[PDB]
Amino acid sequence: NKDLKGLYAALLVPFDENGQVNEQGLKQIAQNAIETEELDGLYVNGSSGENFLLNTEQKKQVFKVAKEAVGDKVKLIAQVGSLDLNEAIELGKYATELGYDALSAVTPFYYPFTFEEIRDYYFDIIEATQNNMIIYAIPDLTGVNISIEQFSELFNHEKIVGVKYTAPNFFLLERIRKAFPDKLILSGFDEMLVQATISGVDGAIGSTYNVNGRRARKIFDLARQGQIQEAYQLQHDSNDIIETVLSMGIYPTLKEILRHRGIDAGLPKRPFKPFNEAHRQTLDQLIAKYDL
Amino acid sequence: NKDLKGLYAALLVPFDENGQVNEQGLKQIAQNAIETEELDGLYVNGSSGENFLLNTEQKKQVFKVAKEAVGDKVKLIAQVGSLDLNEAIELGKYATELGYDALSAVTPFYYPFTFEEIRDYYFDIIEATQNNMIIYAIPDLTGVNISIEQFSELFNHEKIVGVKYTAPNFFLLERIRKAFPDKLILSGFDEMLVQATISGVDGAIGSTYNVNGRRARKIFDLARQGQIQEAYQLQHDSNDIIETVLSMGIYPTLKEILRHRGIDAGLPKRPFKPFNEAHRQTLDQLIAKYDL
Amino acid sequence: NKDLKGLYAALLVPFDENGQVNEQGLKQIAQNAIETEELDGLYVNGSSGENFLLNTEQKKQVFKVAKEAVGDKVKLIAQVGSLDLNEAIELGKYATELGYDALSAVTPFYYPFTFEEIRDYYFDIIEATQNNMIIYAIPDLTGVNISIEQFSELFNHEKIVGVKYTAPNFFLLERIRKAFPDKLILSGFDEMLVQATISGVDGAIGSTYNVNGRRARKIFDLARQGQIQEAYQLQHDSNDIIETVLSMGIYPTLKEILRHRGIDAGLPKRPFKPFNEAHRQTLDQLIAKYDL
Amino acid sequence: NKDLKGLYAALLVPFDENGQVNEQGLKQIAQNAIETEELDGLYVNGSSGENFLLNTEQKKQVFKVAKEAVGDKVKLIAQVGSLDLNEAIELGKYATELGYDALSAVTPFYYPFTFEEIRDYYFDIIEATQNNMIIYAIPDLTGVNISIEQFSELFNHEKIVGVKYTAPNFFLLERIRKAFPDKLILSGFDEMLVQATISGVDGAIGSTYNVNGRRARKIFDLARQGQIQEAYQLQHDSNDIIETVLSMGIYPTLKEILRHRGIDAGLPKRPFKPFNEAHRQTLDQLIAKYDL
Repeated sequence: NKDLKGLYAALLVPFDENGQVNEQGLKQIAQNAIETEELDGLYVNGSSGENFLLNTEQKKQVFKVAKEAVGDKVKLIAQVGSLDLNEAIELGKYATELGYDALSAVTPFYYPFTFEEIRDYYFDIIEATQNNMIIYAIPDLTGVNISIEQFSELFNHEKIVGVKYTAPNFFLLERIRKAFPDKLILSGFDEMLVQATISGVDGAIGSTYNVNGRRARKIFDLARQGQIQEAYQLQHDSNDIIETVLSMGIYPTLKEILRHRGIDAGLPKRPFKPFNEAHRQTLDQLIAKYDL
Repeated sequence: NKDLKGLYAALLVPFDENGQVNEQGLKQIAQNAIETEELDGLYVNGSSGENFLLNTEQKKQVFKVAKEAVGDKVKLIAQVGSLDLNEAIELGKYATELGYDALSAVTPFYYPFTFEEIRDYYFDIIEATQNNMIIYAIPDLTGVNISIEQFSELFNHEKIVGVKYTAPNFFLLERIRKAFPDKLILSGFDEMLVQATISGVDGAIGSTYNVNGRRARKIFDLARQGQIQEAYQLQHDSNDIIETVLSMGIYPTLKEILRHRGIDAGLPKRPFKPFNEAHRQTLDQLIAKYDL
Repeated sequence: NKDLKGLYAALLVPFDENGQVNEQGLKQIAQNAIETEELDGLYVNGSSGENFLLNTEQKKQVFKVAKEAVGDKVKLIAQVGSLDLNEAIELGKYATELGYDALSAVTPFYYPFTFEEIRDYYFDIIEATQNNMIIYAIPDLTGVNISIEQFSELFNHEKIVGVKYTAPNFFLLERIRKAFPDKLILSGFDEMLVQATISGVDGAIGSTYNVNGRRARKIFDLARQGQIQEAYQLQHDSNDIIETVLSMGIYPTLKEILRHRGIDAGLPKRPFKPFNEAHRQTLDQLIAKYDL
Repeated sequence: NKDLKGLYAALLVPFDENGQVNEQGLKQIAQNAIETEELDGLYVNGSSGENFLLNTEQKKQVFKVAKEAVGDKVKLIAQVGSLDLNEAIELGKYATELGYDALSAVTPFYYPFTFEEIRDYYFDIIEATQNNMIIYAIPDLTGVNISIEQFSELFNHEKIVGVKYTAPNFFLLERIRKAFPDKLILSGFDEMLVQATISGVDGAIGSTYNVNGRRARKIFDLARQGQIQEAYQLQHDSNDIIETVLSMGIYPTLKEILRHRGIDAGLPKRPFKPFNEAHRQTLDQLIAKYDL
């Protein structure tokens, strides 16, 4: 189907005081990512969208608004993973009908599922939706680790087309790239983009690309073209930004940067707290220093 | 109302092949807990009830059925914690509306929430429900650790009446016990009941009490009367059982123990797979050994 | 052949500013644990003795001074474990020569040894020494965890008479006590002595019994006599002490309590820093409160 | 003085059946690293030298034999870190007098030293030796983590010239490179050399360069030349070798690969077990496939 390599924004969502989606701001955020940050597509309802704090209706809300906001050319991946498999299937079917290019699903978490149970969860969504599937691996949030041998068993499925690799190890990533030459690998750690690039990833998905998407493009392009010294310098600059927002509370902070541009970025969904104003001056300095 | 001390069944839920609640079997399980296992109350929609695999209306269904199933002598605690705080509030209101004696909520997880975000999560649920709140602490599933200092901040609130302590450390438990002499402490590791008891807990909530609740009672009572060696022998026995069902897959195995009694214990909710019949002979050996 | 049941001080060692052993003060510390604290034996060259900071000759020093300072009635376990197996065996022979009742050896650490390698380490020391051996398990320091099955393989060997169980898990402790009902279990966490005792340990080894040995005996004895309410109260008091000394830097602080008694308790060995005098006032208040 | 950038073999040590150094084989292994594998220097008595299994006499023996077996032009770094700070300084004194260009010291481990205790461990060794110091950061074995803030504190010292970075995190590596441009960074993860190179390290130290030195050099040079696709394929090849030796027990297996060359590579030091002959055919296939 539609080519899915490239650079994606992990779509952020604006909320009102009652934890309701602000659909107008969400549209602005979608359009900022594509038209301003010049990104290839959106990764919708991932963790950085505050997805797992939402109800099924709101997730459908987000899928709709993001879909309608961007042109046909834009690549869309739908994170549909949930602790409720029936919900996952319901969302997978919904997005698929909305015209999303692939589904993605976080590894089942909370409970100590066996690999067998984690495997058949992917298989059960694929069988129900019949859309392509991208493994969403994020061990730092889930405590779930996937080995090469387990990837082998997963990638043996034709409709499991790739992995959103949001794990820090570059030994594993190298192993995965070599063991699976013809599968899609999108890296998920923004602060290691340049290393992921030269380790041969096919693209990247990231929340910071909502505000830093054009440096990310440069990093990606330059490293592939051999201009690695310049790519690393821009990685230096991007890590200045990443380290700073991480210290302030990443989702509210990124959205506050987005607010600066005239976007109705709203609030985080409770129990996340709003941006702490004690960081405001340090934040304004950042936006100024890096033109954000 | 009722005071909350005593021994609780962490209520197991029977499902069918489509992950929908088996009301009839559920009611049966609730009654096994009170009549056969002679327990004091039910902990409903906890981790052991496969609660985090459920959707909102299913969780309401489990609350309603459980309450219909037991008489008014029975204590009922409603676990309503959720990554969606709005859902937590809605469930809390509903459970309080049904007459549940108290609410409980797991510590917000998945995301790396700050403690103050965790704190105000409980404070918000309490403000909206005006029912008592029991902190559900289970670090082995959430990765969240609560310190003594942080407990002090939680327990300062008058409607945070106690904690479901599903944590393995007996130094921290002792420290909590001493520091909050008038708060409710219910231990959560069935396999360390005798130690928890002699550490002054006010009772316990456990999934294995669904099939081993008479032994748990004697462990608790005998321990409190200084008949320690007999209590500990019973712990020896209970841990044979707990170890075995852990090794087999605890939720489906406990329910298969119940199915042996004539109860319609149904199936686990996927991605949990049914009991592996390969464990059958070893399960049967256990049931006959300890007369379960 | 000496029954090795009982309560032991983990012998602290006093150093001068050049990290040389103070034999005068070390004798004072040894005799304090036996005469003043009325303990059953000494555990010599364990972790709390800053053993893994010493060279071979210093270890032999300590072994010598401790054995000479106590009566023939006094029990003596010699920790000889070392990453250098040649050194472990040499200290093994030395200590046995002096007439230590048993040897004890930490699980090999730093390198990711296989259990087989760890196992054959214990067996080799036994071969070379022909003395009894107590397994020293302290997973919090070594990062090494022994399974119930691995213990079976260690306790199979005939000179492995027991385990210094310096780990917090009372499920595993219970399983070990049931599987190996003839074996010696000495518990190692001072702050859970009462839980350990009712879990059927045969004794305890503790650094804080150098200054709180009298309460330790009462907890142990009262618990084994079924007076668990009084036993647990004393554990409250003791955990006040143990928490305080932990917060201050346990080795230098325990030796500063000892200095209070008129013992030449010297300094820690660098890179440990001396007692921080910002803590003096709070340490005086603790000593005064519990009459240490 | 000497320009310490470049590629080093982390020198392997051959032992006999009694854990004693094979001096002849040791000279051969040294000469292999420099003349056959064409490396720039030796990192002597590091973890891979099985250093922490040695006594003080043995570590000196290894320092001397390695120095005299190689040329004046060969860069020599002596790892003198130890839990015994007195031993560290005695070895640092010994290695400086023999002519070693720099010292290197593992972070103090086992005991939970504060950072200040760690910081001044380095300062003390430096003071007593006056030689240049390279921080040895290897969290996988020590369990010690050094923050950027903490690194800045260490790098204030003029004699602390850099770090052997043996941690997997490329965010922190990038942050350290950015913050300390004029400090030496040698990476310690052989399987991630190509990512380390584009992250601007000054060189690398590795155990596997004893058998794969030429590929290492090529990766390093190619990646810096911008030829990153060719450098990455060599990393693929290199990680086939690294993965295999790791799966068979890396120190025994690396020296068996040397023994294939006609080197008296001897045995590992117990508690390490020799190479398992079950792996021989797989090892022979690796040797033939990569011409080792």
